[PDB]
Amino acid sequence: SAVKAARYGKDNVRVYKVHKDEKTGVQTVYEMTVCVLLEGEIETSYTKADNSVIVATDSIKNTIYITAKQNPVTPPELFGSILGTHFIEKYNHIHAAHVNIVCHRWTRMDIDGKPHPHSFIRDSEEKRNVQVDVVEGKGIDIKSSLSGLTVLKSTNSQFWGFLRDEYTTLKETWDRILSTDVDATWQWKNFSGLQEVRSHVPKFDATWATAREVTLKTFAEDNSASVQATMYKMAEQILARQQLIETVEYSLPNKHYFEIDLSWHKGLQNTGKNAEVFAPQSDPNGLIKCTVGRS
Amino acid sequence: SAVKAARYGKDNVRVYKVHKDEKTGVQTVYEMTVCVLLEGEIETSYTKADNSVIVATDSIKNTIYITAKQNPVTPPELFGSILGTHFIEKYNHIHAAHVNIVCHRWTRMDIDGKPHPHSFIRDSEEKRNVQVDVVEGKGIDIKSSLSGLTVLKSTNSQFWGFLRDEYTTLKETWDRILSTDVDATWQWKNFSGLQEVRSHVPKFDATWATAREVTLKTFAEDNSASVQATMYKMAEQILARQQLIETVEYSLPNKHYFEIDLSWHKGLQNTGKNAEVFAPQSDPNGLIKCTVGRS
Amino acid sequence: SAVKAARYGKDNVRVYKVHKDEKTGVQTVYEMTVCVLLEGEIETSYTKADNSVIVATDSIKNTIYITAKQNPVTPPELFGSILGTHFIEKYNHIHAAHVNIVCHRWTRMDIDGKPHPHSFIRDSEEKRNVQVDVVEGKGIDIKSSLSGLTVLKSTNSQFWGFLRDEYTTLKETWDRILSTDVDATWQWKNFSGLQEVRSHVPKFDATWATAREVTLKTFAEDNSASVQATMYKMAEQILARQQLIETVEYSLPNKHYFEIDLSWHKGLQNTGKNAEVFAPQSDPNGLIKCTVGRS
Amino acid sequence: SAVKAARYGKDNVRVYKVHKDEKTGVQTVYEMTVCVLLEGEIETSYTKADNSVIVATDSIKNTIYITAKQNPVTPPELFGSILGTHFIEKYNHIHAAHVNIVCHRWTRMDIDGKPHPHSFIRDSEEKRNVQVDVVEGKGIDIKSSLSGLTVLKSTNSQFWGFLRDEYTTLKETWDRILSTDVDATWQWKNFSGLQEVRSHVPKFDATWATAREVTLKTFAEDNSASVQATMYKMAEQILARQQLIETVEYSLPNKHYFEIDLSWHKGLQNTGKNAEVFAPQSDPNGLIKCTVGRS
Ligand SMILES: O=c1[nH]c(=O)c2nc(O)[nH]c2[nH]1
Ligand SMILES: O=c1[nH]c(=O)c2nc(O)[nH]c2[nH]1
Ligand SMILES: O=c1[nH]c(=O)c2nc(O)[nH]c2[nH]1
Ligand SMILES: O=c1[nH]c(=O)c2nc(O)[nH]c2[nH]1
Ligand SMILES: [Cl-]
Ligand SMILES: [Cl-]
Ligand SMILES: [Cl-]
Ligand SMILES: [Cl-]
Ligand code: NA
Ligand code: NA
Ligand code: NA
Ligand code: NA
Repeated sequence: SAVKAARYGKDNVRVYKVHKDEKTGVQTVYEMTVCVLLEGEIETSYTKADNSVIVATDSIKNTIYITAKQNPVTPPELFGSILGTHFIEKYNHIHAAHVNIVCHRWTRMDIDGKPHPHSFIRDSEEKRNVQVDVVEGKGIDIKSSLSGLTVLKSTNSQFWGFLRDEYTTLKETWDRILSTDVDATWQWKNFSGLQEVRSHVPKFDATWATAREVTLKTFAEDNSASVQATMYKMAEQILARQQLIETVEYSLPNKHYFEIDLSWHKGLQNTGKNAEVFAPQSDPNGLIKCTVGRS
Repeated sequence: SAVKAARYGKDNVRVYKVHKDEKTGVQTVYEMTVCVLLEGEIETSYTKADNSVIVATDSIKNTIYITAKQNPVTPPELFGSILGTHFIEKYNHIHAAHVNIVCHRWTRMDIDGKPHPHSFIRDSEEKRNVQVDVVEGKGIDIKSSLSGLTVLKSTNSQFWGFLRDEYTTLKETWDRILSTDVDATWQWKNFSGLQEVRSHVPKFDATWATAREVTLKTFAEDNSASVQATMYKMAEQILARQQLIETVEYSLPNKHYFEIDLSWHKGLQNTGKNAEVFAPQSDPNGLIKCTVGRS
Repeated sequence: SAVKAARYGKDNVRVYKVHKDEKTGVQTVYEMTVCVLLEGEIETSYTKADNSVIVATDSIKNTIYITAKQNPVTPPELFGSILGTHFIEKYNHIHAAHVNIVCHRWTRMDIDGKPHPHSFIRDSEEKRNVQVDVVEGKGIDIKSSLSGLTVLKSTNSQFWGFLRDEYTTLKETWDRILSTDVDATWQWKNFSGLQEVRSHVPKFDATWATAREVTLKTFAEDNSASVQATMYKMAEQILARQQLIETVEYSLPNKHYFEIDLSWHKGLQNTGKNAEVFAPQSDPNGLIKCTVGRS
Repeated sequence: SAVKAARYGKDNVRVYKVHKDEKTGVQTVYEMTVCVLLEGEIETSYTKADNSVIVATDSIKNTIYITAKQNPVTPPELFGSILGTHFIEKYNHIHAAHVNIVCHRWTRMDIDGKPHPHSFIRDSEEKRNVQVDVVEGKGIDIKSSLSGLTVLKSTNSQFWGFLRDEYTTLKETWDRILSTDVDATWQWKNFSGLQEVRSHVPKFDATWATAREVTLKTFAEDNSASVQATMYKMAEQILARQQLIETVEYSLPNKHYFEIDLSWHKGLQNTGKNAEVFAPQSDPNGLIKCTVGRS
């Protein structure tokens, strides 16, 4: 036998950083969870008990903290690029660094209508993430995403005209609930290295904001023919608004809310136009995916 | 042997309800998870296989839906009181109904600075809950709460002057991070029945808002001597602002953020006044509780 | 206002301990999660910022480790009693210690039909727990439990003869699936102190084993009239087999498995006597409870 | 823009099936969670609101139940192959079906030393899984796995000789705890279709058993130089014992257990050879991966 692929590192590294403005007293906090996995000429650690090729995962952890101390942690695309570049430059035999960052929300509190200088709220479990793959000789590949954005619309979703055969029981509808947890990813053009990533830094926060805004507005305003049709509209708009993105991918569950027929009880009418009370279904769920690129 | 206590019912009943304003087109959604457990002259179901005394848990589920269809589901204190009253009135042999409701957030979306008529976001996993105990001949006992309100302040928390002995390693501090998940409960005066609950309906949303506002403002503004001292201030203010509450209870974890000494690496200074990068600790956690009443 | 109740301490303290037999080489591992909350003359920490009365929660954590180092961690009833006694004896002003222990399974592996001296498997998420309340002047109150014991029987469960009215849709059945997650608690006679707890040490593991065995055998063998009737049989047997228990409490979800009518598809018969494929329901669930004592 | 990739279907479909032997009375249960995602000439559902190409996800759900009713659900490699083949054969325009199955444990209970005919226990959260990709014109690709197999050894793990530089603080060790959650995958040779899968049916359960046995024995017996070295030994043995496997992949967290220095308290010795009480660390964790193939 032989090693065909290998990577190793430290996962689930929780990191907080604070910035304190001396002049104003305003503090700003950042919290993330980081994973770094390395690849390179490491196969002998597996095949021959050769630990000399292993940068210890404990040392990878230390390096995450040190890097956070000495560099910006925002935008996460930048932090991940700095961190991954460090490993492939520092260690001759390490040839790729795969950096995943989950950013947690700490939104500044408003108290009596004024932003508070040092108090924050987790206003959502929605995350902003990056996957940064730094590959020696092949630049930096970045996938940015938002996930855990949970939404519901109570009308202006439809689903009719689907295939009907002997496996089909679903009734056509022209008015249903639609609820999902949005997972949206935008894949950047390959960057040649850290200098190029740094040259585009403002685009990272701007493109996250665009993706989020397009997602919410399109969800809210599209009289949806299907999850498929609505998500495609989101992707096409994001591509039209950032030329440095190559593809946009959505993965959307259809979190079903079922009508409840109560007519067996005193003729109570709770279906169709009279539907008021529904049963949210925990499982199963539709799962709809697509990757959209440029024509 | 003999039955000393018994209760039974249906848990984890997910319920959605929509209201549609015909004139304006504005829709409003409510989602909760409901548990109803009944007590009464039911011991023979346990001791003699006497199912005649059992209102089936499936029927309890049906009744939750029917009640939601025919009554307001908001405020949850009211819905729970209506629901619990139903069981003790409908069934001679059922003498108590214990209703727990967890309310999930569906906050109306703003799109282009305008509230959208039928689109919503789960803007937090924070919950609003009630426990409503309807006991035949003994009125209605209501505990209202908020939970899962996750906050962090980056300074203006202290902890010094605690007991120091041979088990103590903790260093005194005059400047630390404080983060918690707030669980706050206000216990209402006993209500004589449904009429009295209904007579106080506006106070339920108003008192939830007061509790939340006091919690956030006190957290943000108190230069905290301890979790103990800060939570007491919250409780005393809530009692002062709603005379129909008898007690306020807080349960607060101290979700620790530890400094990271990096001085072993090139003399990097990251402790005390120089602390920027911290290690959030998943466990263990302090857990601080108190119940405050009127003197 | 005034403090009506208060307790505080450290939660979620993970603890592992190993025993190494020098002669045989056999190692044995224990892992638990511990919570200790203290009560006493501590109100001024809440009302006056008086930290002098606070045994720091960090120190409580240290004390858990130290106590585990110097004493047996098994049975958990004993460890919790030692730990709680320490706090009320060491600190004049601390008058109660509430110790919760969750014990995690590390079952010795068999390799090639032989017990391995130092390798273990988590063979279940089933837990063994204790709640030990040590109250100065009032002895030691112990509740022992097993939880997370997940079982299913595919027949020999029935449910008929329940109340039927205008809220009832459930069909009577003489053959259904029954599945639950067992949470069973046995409450010991008050012990006067540590000496008395120690005098009964062998009874703790023996009574846990009895409770588990009775639960499994009764579940498997009872042609169940209801969850109520079956759980009562379990409780009565446990009381009959340990005189030092005062009560036994069960809390059992009825984790429903629904038939699926497939007759709309080519007349396929999958209900009643022909039921083969079922839909496990995540929610809602029946929840059935009782506390049984001696007549 | 244009669709570059798309798939859709139903996730989180819970399925139970019972087999009842009429002669013996012995019943046997199977429970799984199924996901089916389809690909094909479906792009117009995304780009033109063309639902005519959509086999409804509700219909996919129905089809899972129907298929389970009319075919074996074990081994999961077979069920997934039957299910995926159905979709690509039934629907001209569907060209791939991706079937994921998670199998849940229901192990027959022993009562008084005898296997019970219809009572079962969830004896572990360990799962057995398959990913079956049925691609029209390109056969059936199967990845089998076990996951959630949680183990610990208390000695006979080492880690020394790793790279040491200015980022390194980790001390070399010749005796540490090693604990992990095993995720192991074996990738089968491409099968030409259902007939070929069926021809190898006994190999599926046999190879799962081999993988599990090799994992446990190697974990228990290897005086481990690193997670890397130990996992490689497991993979090489599995490849040597099933020629129809092409690769074996492991993904192993290193779930750290840290020593606790207690020497600050009365000189208590709890490190090195005296280490008895440890602090299990929830995060971060090492994460070690490799894919092994034939030389
Ligand atoms: O938007 C939807 N897309 C689908 O593919 C689908 N299939 C259903 O059964 N419902 C659905 N709703
Ligand atoms: O606010 C705090 N209260 C406490 O009781 C405590 N104990 C610590 O170790 N830290 C603490 N911080
Ligand atoms: O064992 C059962 N006990 C109950 O109280 C019950 N109620 C149902 O609807 N099903 C039930 N099954
Ligand atoms: O088995 C191990 N492999 C590693 O790569 C590693 N790195 C550490 O810091 N510890 C480790 N233990
Ligand atoms: Cl769907
Ligand atoms: Cl604390
Ligand atoms: Cl039930
Ligand atoms: Cl590691
Ligand atoms: Na390199
Ligand atoms: Na009554
Ligand atoms: Na005392
Ligand atoms: Na096809």
